[PDB]
Amino acid sequence: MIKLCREVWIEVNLDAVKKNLRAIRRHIPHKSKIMAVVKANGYGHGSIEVARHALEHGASELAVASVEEGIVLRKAGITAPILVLGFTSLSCVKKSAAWNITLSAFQVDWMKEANEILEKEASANRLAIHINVDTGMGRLGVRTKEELLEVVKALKASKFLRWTGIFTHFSTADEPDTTLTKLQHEKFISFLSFLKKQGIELPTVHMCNTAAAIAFPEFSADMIRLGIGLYGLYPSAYIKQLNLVKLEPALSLKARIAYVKTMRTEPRTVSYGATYIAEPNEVIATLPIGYADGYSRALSNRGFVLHRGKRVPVAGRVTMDMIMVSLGENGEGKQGDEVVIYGKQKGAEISVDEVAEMLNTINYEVVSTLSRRIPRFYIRDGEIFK
Amino acid sequence: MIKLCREVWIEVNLDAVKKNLRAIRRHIPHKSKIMAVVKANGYGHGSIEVARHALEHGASELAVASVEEGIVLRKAGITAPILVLGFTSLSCVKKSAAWNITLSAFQVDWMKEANEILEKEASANRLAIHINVDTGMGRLGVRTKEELLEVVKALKASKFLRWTGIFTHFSTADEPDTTLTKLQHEKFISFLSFLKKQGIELPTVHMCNTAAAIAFPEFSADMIRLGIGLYGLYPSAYIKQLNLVKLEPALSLKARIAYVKTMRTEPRTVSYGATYIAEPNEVIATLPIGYADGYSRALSNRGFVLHRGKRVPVAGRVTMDMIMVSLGENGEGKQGDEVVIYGKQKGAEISVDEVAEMLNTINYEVVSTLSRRIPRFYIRDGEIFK
Ligand SMILES: [Cl-]
Ligand SMILES: [Cl-]
Repeated sequence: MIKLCREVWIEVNLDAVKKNLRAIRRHIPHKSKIMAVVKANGYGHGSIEVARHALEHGASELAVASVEEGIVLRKAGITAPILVLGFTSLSCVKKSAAWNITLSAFQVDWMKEANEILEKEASANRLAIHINVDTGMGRLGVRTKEELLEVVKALKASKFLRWTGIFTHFSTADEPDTTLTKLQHEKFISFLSFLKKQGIELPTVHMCNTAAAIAFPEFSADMIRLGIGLYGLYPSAYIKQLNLVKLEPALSLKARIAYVKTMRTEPRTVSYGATYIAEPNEVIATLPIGYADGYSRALSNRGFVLHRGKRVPVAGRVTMDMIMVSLGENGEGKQGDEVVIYGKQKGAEISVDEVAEMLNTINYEVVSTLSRRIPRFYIRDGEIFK
Repeated sequence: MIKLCREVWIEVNLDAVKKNLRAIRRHIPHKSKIMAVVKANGYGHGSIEVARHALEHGASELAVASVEEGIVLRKAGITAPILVLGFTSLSCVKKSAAWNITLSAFQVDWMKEANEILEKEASANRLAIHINVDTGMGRLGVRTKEELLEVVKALKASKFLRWTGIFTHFSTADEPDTTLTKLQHEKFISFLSFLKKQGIELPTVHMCNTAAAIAFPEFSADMIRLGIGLYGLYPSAYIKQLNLVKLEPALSLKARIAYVKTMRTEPRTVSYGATYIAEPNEVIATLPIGYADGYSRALSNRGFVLHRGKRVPVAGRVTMDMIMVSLGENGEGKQGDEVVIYGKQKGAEISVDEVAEMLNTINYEVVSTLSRRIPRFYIRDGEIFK
């Protein structure tokens, strides 16, 4: 089946991914395209297999966080457009042009220098650019009518750059008060009809995320950027309760019990600090997962795992590579039983939203901090591979 | 200097690992050897280059968490003995013997079947084994003197195995109260005099971690296991106060500013949730690090970084790949300045132990969860190389 030295692993279900994409294609306008976002190692799911699969079932472009995340995808064989969403240093202009990665930019002075660099180095390829406008997120991008017009001018004079898009980003589209999201929208559509009254023609316009596409599908324009909804999770509990789109979660996490024993011999202290003392006939089972894997130390004396269809609790402090759980008085368990940490087993479930509520964070962070020393296995059409 | 597309990195100082080993060699009995623990990517510092340095300046053997972590070491040329501290499935018994890796064991059936596997293949390699004795931590190991003699007898009746050590683990050796450390020792020692009064010769014996080698060096026996002290960090505030040994921290985390602007136009909101609203002459700067890199979301509106030798605060919510900081009304700075996240700058310092207190955990978790998409650079004799 699954043969490992240290027995812990992840399963990603690609039949779920393809379903999530169908649901979204069917909600937004027929005219708009889809940009699959696979940065941070596919939100901790694996970037190569998910993008391969998303391009064959509805998406047409991809988005990452850095030039290095994009080069990984070109090396796997992918030929689609790749856009970089953060800031790229001028010292990577020649390399971005060589691998044909699309860059974000928003300053007059960055534009001219990236043009002279490619002018001296012979030429070869032209570097493609998307312009970022800041309408209220306050992170990256240009902020006035007058400033934007200067950038479009410096870009149109540049013979080695090529203009293929313009976008914005909503900071509160997952919240039930829609005031600030409509603010950003008017600011944006106004900036670009100013451009029009100058006789300037526009490329691809994108602005929606998962929450915007579900909640305001009339903002879809040319393209949307689908991220968290690709992996089967909702942006907020608010957006889930709307009940407009049904998604299925793709990831789960599993291990195998490594040792079982009865605590009838003194002393009966468990794990560091001796914060837990067992009873003479309690059964303690040891498991191969720790906080260096991403299972938070905050969960000691507090969390659950699923064994044989039931929740059993964590006993003592979490350690770097191992946790102990209590099977109770006279137990019932054997070396090699399968244990579910996130996901489903028989009747029961422990979901990623539940763990994130317990730790006062969001599902976004619970998945994308799963270590890479854990091996990932993919399910497609019922069968397993890697 | 450094040249990166996304501008964030780690520096590890090997001159400082060297001084740490010296300091520990001085304080323990000159008869005992040192085994260096590099499991979990070398507590987040990188396993390869730290192991090489250690083996060159005082260590004799290594410890890791699993057979996979040991194969990355042999692939870079390291020929020293390597012990696996966790449980290894019978699946990998033949693999362990080919790469010459040492495994822990404490069961009679596991020895029988491990010996069988290598018999049925002839096999010219004998697999080395260390026996784990549980005297008080109840994680793994054997518990009574009766059943440790069956395991000793079985291992001996095994022509394809080889005994090369016997060990235990102190569960509270970094606390003011010494009651339990005294007792585990008493038990472990009487299990050994029990054995010796049987005709049996004993191999290498070890029981000490960083904490117990500082406070109880009369426990050093044949060998110690140096883990956290190697990277320059104290197991507890109580062990540090005893002021018996001097340590120097080995790791820093830095980045470069990607954009800067004055918040003149409206709206002046910053980041997701609009939880921070700027002033019209306030300066706001953007950094390339986030919670998928390992910088906890819990530091939203609460953490600091060092710019030009001063503490600036995080502004608004932490996001997946970027943070935002405030420089004040008319603050000075430009695109490209250097900032320190963990470490020292001009006169100031933000220490790993301070960040750990903010989040109610320990320095072990902070360092060993820094992601692998962040590059590490090494400093030896005051200069650079990756
Ligand atoms: Cl942005
Ligand atoms: Cl142990």
